[PDB]
Amino acid sequence: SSGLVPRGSMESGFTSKDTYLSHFNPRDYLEKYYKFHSAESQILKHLLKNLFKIFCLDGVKGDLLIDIGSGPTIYQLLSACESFKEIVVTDYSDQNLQELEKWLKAAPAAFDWSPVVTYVCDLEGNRVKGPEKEEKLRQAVKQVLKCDVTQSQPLGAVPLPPADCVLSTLCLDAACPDLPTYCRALRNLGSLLKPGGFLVIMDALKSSYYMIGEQKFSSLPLGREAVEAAVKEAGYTIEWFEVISQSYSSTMANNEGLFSLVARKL
Ligand SMILES: Nc1ncnc2c1ncn2[C@@H]1O[C@H](CSCC[C@H](N)C(=O)O)[C@@H](O)[C@H]1O
Ligand SMILES: CN1Cc2cccc3c2N(CCC3)C1=N
Repeated sequence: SSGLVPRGSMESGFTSKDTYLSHFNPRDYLEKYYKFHSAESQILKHLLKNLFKIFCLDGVKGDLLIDIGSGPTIYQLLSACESFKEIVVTDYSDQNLQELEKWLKAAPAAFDWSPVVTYVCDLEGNRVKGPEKEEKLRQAVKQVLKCDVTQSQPLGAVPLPPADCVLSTLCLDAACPDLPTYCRALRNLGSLLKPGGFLVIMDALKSSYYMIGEQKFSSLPLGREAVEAAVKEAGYTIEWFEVISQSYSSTMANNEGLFSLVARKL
């Protein structure tokens, strides 16, 4: 369908799961949004300050954190590895999981997160340097699993203890074709959480597509209200909800800002 409509969406209107296994390139994605005063860096700086505030300034701590739809990225776990003993990274895409495993073993061919790590280190008061912080995160990531938000058991039949937190960054908008699927995916992740467990979500507002170069992928256009309502219906109580008006470059997405939320599983 070239560029009229997102890839894998001609039939259903939304990018199909197998499009993420076939046309999602981890290296390309990382080079597009995570190299670094672009729109992409300003959003990543906001994302990092929010994760720093949630995990380090606020009481978002425990033993196990599960990251849902991690992709090939690790920026979302930097501040979290300070409050959680264990972290499980998950994604639907095996090529994404392989990119994480390169980084986990500090393979020379893995993506360089050094600028991002230095930035989280400066935010955190410079108690440690970049290489020390990287090793603490690497040591905290205990599992790298296959994930599928649309399944009642998202991690398949992998026995895991109940988690104290479930973090999901820029995944749910890309994975859920409508509000009922979005609500059901929030219920599915709740099955991984202890009662009173934390749900941390950060995603785009009113975006119908996002790009990896010239490959167009679907996004669920959500407003502030629809996210609030779907989170509440899924069995959660919102602790806090933030909305930034900052959007990605016009050549990469049509988002009208982003949101951050901390909710509690009822
Ligand atoms: N049904 C599904 N279940 C779980 N993850 C899914 C999914 N469909 C798509 N995804 C994943 O959702 C991600 C969207 S990109 C988000 C990457 C990363 N967390 C970040 O913040 O940059 C992709 O890595 C894709 O593989
Ligand atoms: C890094 N980006 C930019 C982006 C921009 C607008 C919408 C969406 C995204 N997503 C996935 C979720 C949907 C990403 N992963």
